[PDB]
Amino acid sequence: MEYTQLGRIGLKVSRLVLGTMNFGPTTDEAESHAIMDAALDAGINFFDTANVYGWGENKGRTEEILGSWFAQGGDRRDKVVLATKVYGNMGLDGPAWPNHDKLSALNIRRSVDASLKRLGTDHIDLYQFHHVDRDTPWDEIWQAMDVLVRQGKILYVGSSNFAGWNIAQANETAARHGRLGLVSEQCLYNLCERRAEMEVVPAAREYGLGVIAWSPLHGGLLGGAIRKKDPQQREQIQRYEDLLDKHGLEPGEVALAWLLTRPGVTGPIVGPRTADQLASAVRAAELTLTDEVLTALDEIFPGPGPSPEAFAW
Amino acid sequence: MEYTQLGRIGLKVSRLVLGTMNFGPTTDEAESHAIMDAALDAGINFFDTANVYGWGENKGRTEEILGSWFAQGGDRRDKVVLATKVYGNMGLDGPAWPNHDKLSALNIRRSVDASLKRLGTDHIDLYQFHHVDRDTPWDEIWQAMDVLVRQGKILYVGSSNFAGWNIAQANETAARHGRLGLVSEQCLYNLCERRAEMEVVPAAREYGLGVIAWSPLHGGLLGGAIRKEQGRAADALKDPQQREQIQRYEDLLDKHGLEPGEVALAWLLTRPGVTGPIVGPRTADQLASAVRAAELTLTDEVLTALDEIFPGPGPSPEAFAW
Amino acid sequence: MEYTQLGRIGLKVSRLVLGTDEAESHAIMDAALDAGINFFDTAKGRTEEILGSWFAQGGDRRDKVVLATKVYGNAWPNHDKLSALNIRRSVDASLKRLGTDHIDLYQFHHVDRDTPWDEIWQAMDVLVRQGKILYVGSSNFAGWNIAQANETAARHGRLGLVSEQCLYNLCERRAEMEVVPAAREYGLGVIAWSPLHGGLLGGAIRKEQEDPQQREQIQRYEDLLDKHGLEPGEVALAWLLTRPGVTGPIVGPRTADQLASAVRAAELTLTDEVLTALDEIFPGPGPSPEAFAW
Amino acid sequence: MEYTQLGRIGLKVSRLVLGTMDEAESHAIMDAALDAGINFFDTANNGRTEEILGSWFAQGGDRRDKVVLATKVAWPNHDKLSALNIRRSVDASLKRLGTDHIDLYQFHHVDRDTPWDEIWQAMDVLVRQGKILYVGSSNFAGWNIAQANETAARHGRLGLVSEQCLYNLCERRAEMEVVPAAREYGLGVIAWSPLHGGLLGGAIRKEQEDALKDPQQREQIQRYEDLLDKHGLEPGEVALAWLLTRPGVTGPIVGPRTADQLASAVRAAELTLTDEVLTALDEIFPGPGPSPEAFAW
Amino acid sequence: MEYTQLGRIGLKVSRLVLGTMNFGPTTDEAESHAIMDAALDAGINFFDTANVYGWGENKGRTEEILGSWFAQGGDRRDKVVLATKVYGNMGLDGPAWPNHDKLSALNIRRSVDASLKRLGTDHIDLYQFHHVDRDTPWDEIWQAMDVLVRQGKILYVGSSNFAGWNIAQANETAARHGRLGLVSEQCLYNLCERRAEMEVVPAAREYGLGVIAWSPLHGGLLGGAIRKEQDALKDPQQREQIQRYEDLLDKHGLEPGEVALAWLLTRPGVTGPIVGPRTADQLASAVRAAELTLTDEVLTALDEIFPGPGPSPEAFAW
Amino acid sequence: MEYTQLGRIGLKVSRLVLGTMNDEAESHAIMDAALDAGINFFDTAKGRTEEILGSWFAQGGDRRDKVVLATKVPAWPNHDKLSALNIRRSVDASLKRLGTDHIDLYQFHHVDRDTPWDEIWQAMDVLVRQGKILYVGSSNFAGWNIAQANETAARHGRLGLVSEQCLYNLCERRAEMEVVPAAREYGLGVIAWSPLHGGLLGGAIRKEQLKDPQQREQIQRYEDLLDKHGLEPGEVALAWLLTRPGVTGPIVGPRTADQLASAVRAAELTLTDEVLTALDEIFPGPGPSPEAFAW
Repeated sequence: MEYTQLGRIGLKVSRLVLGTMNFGPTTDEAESHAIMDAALDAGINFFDTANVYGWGENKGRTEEILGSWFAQGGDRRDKVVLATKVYGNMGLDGPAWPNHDKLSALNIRRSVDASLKRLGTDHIDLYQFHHVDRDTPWDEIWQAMDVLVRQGKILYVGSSNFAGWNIAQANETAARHGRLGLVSEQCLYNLCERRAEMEVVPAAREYGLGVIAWSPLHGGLLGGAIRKKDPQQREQIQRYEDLLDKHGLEPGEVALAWLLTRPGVTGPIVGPRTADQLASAVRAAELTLTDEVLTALDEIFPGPGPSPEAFAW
Repeated sequence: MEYTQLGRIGLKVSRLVLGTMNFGPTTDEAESHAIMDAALDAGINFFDTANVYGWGENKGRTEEILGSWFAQGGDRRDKVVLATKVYGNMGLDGPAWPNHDKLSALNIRRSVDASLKRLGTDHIDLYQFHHVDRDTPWDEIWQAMDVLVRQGKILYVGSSNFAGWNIAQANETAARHGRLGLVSEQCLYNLCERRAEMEVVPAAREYGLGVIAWSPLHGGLLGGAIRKEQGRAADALKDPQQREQIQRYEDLLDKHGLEPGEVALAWLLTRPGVTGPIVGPRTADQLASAVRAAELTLTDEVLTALDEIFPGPGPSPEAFAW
Repeated sequence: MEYTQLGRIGLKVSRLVLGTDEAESHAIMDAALDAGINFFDTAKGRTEEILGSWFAQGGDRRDKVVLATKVYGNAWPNHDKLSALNIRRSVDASLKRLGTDHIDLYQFHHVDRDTPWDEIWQAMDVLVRQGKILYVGSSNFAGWNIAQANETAARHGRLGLVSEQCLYNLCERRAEMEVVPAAREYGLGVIAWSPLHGGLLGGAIRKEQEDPQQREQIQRYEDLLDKHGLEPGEVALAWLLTRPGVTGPIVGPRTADQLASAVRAAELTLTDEVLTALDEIFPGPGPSPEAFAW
Repeated sequence: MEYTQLGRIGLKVSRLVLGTMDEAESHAIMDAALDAGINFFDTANNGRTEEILGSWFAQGGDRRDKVVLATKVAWPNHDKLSALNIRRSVDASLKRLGTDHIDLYQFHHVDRDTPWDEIWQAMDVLVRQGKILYVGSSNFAGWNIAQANETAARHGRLGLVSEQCLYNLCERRAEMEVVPAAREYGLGVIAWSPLHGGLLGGAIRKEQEDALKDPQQREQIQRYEDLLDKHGLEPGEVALAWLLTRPGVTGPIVGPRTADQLASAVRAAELTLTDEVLTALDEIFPGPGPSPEAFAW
Repeated sequence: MEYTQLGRIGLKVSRLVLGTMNFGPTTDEAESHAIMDAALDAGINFFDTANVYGWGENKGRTEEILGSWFAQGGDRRDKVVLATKVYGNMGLDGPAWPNHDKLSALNIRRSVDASLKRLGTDHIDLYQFHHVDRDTPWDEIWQAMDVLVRQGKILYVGSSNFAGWNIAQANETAARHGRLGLVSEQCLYNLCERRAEMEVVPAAREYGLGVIAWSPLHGGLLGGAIRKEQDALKDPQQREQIQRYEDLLDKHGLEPGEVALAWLLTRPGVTGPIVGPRTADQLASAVRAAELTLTDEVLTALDEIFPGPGPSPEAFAW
Repeated sequence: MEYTQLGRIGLKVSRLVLGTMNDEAESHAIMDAALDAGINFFDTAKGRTEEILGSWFAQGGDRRDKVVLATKVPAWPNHDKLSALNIRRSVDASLKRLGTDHIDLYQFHHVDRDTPWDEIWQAMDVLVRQGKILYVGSSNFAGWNIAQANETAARHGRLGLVSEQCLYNLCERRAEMEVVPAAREYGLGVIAWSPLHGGLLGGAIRKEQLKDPQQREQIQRYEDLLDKHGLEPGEVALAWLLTRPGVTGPIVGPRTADQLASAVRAAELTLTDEVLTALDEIFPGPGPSPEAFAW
């Protein structure tokens, strides 16, 4: 397993982030404990979860499945860099009670409390904003986070679904008064959706943020998903699959291996449903995509490159 | 129910703010609870109380009623933006013991823990200064609030009855060292009394404060007092000059099919920078009359007619100079 | 002549501010100097060229006076108000006319809510560093504009406003709400503009030897000052000199009697009795919030 | 003529920006733009355009005093944004403009090799000598605007006041992060190439009466020209009127070289596109909205 | 009973600060409680003490007598501004074990918890430095005090026996990083010893500190010394100062201990003196001296018998 | 000639400071010899006393380049005190009398309790950045004035005061209380004015052929002790100061090559433990506050 610094900070993480999305809704508590044990022994120390994981009326179940994983002992909690999220509605799906979503100091305080409880731990290592909230200013947001830091309840703060200028505003506001700003951005990034390259990824590079990609198979589309509706992308997908057949490669492992070559990308979040899915993703980290394959991938999946070159000059 | 951000911050608050002066004094515990449950049903999520509410030897009784209300479970605490106040003398009425009123770090420490205890909750959402205190400098005041914030005892800090320059000084002072400044001002603002427009409301609008209007009926003087003539407003109607003012107001509203109470709240909702009035329902029926006042549309003829009965100074320096 | 520090700063000034054809202002300025009045204020260019013709007569004139002037406007874009663009041209045309290489107190004519304080202070600091300006003052501001302005300046070490020039007299006391308390908190001198309320306080009912509720105000005023032997224009000036935070009033005498009239007013000491009487004819609003709530 | 504040600052500009492309013709239009009330002058749609301005000022009549004058900044350090290239750039520019100060001194493009403490040193020196009042950007990313004004404000300096970006109906990707960042920081937004190089200027009816060889683009402009053929509007005016409806857009750069092109842009400033027309224009030329919703959620 | 803002801050205190150094050593616990109820009853809320008061093997005792006074209930703790101190050795007298005196953050941490436990209360209102420590820098000091502040264990920080430049340096350091600085200086200042007027009181006044004057009778020297003859100062320079003091006050029919207290109350910048009653009669004597009015004629006399130096540099150049 | 850094800063000055005399020609000759003895620190403790240095600089010979030039700032309002108005007018008048485009050490004459430090530092910062002055000093400050001034300068990044010129001699030592301790804390040089107390230390009684009630007795013990030791009164008054912690050195105003030569002999004279013990006996100090008046 390959390691790297989470951007600029002293945290050392695995280049695969174990996504726990399915633990609860699609994969059961027992086998999820098995999948997390497999990850640990394969060298993966960076686990990503979210309060809202569990879904519907079980929003929260994933944070409990990790909580009961830690409760078995074995230095499991001590070994894991535990990240979870705040922003999402923890009420019944739909228009939330005011202040029970977004990033007010109010929702941050009540969300961290609920998440620490389900997780059976006194601290989160990486507490990420699940989305930008344009109505909450950064002096408020950093007040909330800093309180959780001073009480030892969180260590680092990360972002997800931010614009590049949010990363800059956040970390300049925090640096002004002596606070560690964002250390990571969790952005949507894969071969089919590459527009985080325009501003999101260069911003995070300028300010020293880790970059972790979610939907790294783009909802499974890059996962060999023709094998038994718009024709254009169907064709993009068909040629991606033909190209990999000529080269003897699995579509799943290339989507992941390809993110692992992009500049500034710490690693994708892999969401395995079985252990064979974890295993398969671990081999993607040993895969070395040639310059022949990389070149012909960028032909089928063109990127925009940075702004303002993307759209102007 | 209309929602709005409370000034610049991430807090979303209903544009009606449930005041709680009456709970204890004029409404007993049981009915107070029933009205609060009704506010949540009507979407009001923003509750305003104060330590001194409760009167005389019974000051703090209002907070205890919200506390027993929270104790029934049901996400009552988790659902409401809880706001209360510090400044007031909680001793027997009259000249307070030194440091038992106003905004020293001493009074702030003692007031907050007694409020938290009476409210039976581990945090206040909006901790408001009840009045400007000119003897306490802002590095002391922000020291006191910042301790409360870092301990998780309070979230947001508001002012009530401040001057314009007090809001500015407070929030520049906070900003220098990275503190969230005041998030809201609670000013006396209604039709008959519009001098908050001179400097208070412009300052709060510059510094990104919500504006919460208290005494929105002017002591009931706008709630149809003269037709109910079939404390402040009592001997204020014994002004010949002034009782024609409230006369033209009640005559106008009769022509237009409108209720004097509801138009006082609805008007405040048209003023620029006003988050919403504080309503003081003593029954669920008067709550329900306030909720209708938040959905009324005040047409341009009415507002024209209102502004000429109730003249406003507008902002300084233009209000006394040019 | 009574002198005072201009608010918090080290600048000492007389408590009359000498305000506002050519040669009959030159003689009145020289005797204002003889009276000990060093605070000269241009409160549009002939007056500045006229003060400019004064300094060019040698003899310690630019070295003895505190020189104050204002920005222009009350138009073409950026030719009024307080942008860096107008500040720059306003000051450079003011230095031309005044015939001097620096202005002592450079004032804003009025509040410009569309121009941010980081812009304004940049433009003043360029002038302070080039020796073109020493001190900045405000005119017709709200109390919260003073706070915001001096707080903004102090963040980066600049000296903020040292003075606010507002409308303030017995007929109009509404600067006591917030303007003057802000000025007092931040240590600005308060300069009373129109101390006689356009001469309304200077004995106007009598000069009819030549609104019904507002002339009864002035009637009770003069009738009061008849029975106490006092001169009306002088009391209006002496009444401002007793208000806390007031540095002094702008006066522009052109005779030698009005100069002596104004000097007497700055020496006149009003008995407590008359102060009480004037208070009931011309009530004051108090500072906010107490003025309109509690 | 509609005026407005240039972002957060107290400078008032007309919503038409007078940009560029012999001197007599230039002078007359500049005199006529001033007659129409245009005060915002810029030397870009950076040689000879500057001296045509310097000799226009040389005619007196308060010309210099009436315009907000904006200009902008390969052997090493003869391009890009080192303090070295800025120092030589502005002095050359000052001499060619025949004036002792530029009102709005803009970067031509972001320089990712130059840090902002060096850029703001160089800008601040010029500020304190009085050579320069305001600073603005061209062709930045959203995240360069934030990094810039954040670094300026740490020490009291005025940040960027404007950003000149490629914005028109056909190319709307500045809406993702560029324009969002400038509204947050209070920068005027100056839309460069508001017709997309004439592509929006009735280019198909002028082909009878370069990007046109692509059928997908060709149909897009055909729908555009048909819609205004039914609505009574001139296409070159719509393209500017549309931009004037976008939040944070100060105005477009217009380069009229004749009175007839001038009355055409003034008229553009005064149109009111109906909600029907805006709705149709948005189905023809869709925008991406802001990040991250543009590509995630 | 007159009240005043403590310097520039919001805290209101009595112009008499109740000295407690006699509570325990000389006056007993039961009678120290009675003196303290009478001080409440007389309007005094400013109680001053120190961890050391008690002396010798009994250092800490005074703090305990306030604790058991607070444990009587009756809103005694809630009515009182509690001031204690840190600097003095709390262990066996003499050379202190290293860091068991002075103002390292290590000594600060251990002194506040031991004073909190003796005082029977979770917070001190005014934590004072008992003396300047030139060896501890102010980033160290304000760190330790700020920790106490943010834990809610202390409200205000004050000094005692500083120079003027120590006050300046501390309050400027605290302000850089937003912290409320010194709120009070407790200096030695009476008729015999006026040299605090040179720099201590001007600096204190510049920075908005209350000035609390300790040893206001100069160890009894101003407490009717010779008439009571029925420190040493058998030096004849001081007994003429003091003879002409007592005979002037007997020409005018006045109490020596009362004038010493009434005098300090007229000095500009002085919040008030610390009065140290041993009995409740001595408490009522001090209360009287606080509504005493000394004529502008007597003050001339005292000033030519106890000449002040005034402010530096004027005090020794021009 | 012994040198020393002026307090905390990189300026290296001679331990003797050439003070103000009172003839152009005769002042010029002292100054040229002062240069030859290695004294580089010139101060003007203003009218003719400044234009004489100016005629001196105009002779050339690297006289301005070798010299660290120091100078200072009822009256008409704002024609004394330290208002920004008066500083800009004083420095203009000084720069022109002095026939030079910069002052090295611009010093305040006296504390002014009515001008704030953000006003003063505004004025001094203007001159620094125009190259008109380099270093700021103070004279006749209290200790807390030094502390306040330099804390205010450091907030927004200015060099603070670099030196304090205080009254400090054997007879008057109350600057050891707070002013010299403050200057020592903030890294200022301490420049001693009136090192002989108006001449009282350079042999007042052995030249009788101001001050004489109580003070005569101690001046006799002084002169007697120095007779019995073979030391000169003036030279010792100056040499004593050079042993005092934080003291850069004393202002000397020699009006004759001899006096300059005597001042120089004072700077390399080494007082013994016994003389030092005896002088403190005759002229006690109060030590630092608070110990001086408390404990």
